[PDB]
Amino acid sequence: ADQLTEEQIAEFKEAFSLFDKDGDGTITTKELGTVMRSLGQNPTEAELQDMINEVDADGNGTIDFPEFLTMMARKMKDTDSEEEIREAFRVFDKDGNGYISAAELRHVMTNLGEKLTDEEVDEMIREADIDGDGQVNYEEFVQMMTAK
Ligand SMILES: [Ca+2]
Ligand SMILES: [Ca+2]
Ligand SMILES: [Ca+2]
Ligand SMILES: [Ca+2]
Repeated sequence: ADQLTEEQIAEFKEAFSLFDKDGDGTITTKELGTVMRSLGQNPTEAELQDMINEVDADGNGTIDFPEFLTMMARKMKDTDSEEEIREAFRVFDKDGNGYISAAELRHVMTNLGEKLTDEEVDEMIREADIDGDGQVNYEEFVQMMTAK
């Protein structure tokens, strides 16, 4: 939390929900793998376990919200962060026009079993929509995933 802006924190609150499949309040190594693979990533089992252990501050084997924020902050500094962020953007920009629309955001959420509401989709876009065109372009997506 001490490394992120209030907007990033807001976005990640929703992202935490995407990773928490069963919705038990914590993210497991398995859930992390499934969701990351769905978001254009391809981490090995050892890399997933390291990701968890590195920010699992209370050593309970799972990741809660505060620990998740730490994971996201560190992720933004990965040596291959640019590539990872590009691959994630690709997953959202289904029609490849360079913009993530509300329809495309709803599609990713629904594919991830995440129930949604228009108000929720509007807020997610609003938090990253710098030029205010109602969509999230690559530059805006990168900014949201940039450590400040
Ligand atoms: Ca869970
Ligand atoms: Ca933990
Ligand atoms: Ca698009
Ligand atoms: Ca925009």
